[PDB]
Amino acid sequence: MASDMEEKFREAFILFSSCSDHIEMYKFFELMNSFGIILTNDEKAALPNDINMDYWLNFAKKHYNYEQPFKHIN
Repeated sequence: MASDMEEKFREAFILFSSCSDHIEMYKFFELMNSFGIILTNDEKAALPNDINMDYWLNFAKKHYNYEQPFKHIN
């Protein structure tokens, strides 16, 4: 379920941010490739300059892991 998956996102978030509920923007993209979530140019332009746990969870809800299963040659 989403909440159970949310727990994993939260734990990873804390690992990357090391502390607080906010993640550095440079440390943010590496957080997502770890789950297989890719950020498009349009989305990067749309994300708030300060990202917290909730935004990560929700953004992760949206991508989940179905962007393109077995995405090859890219």
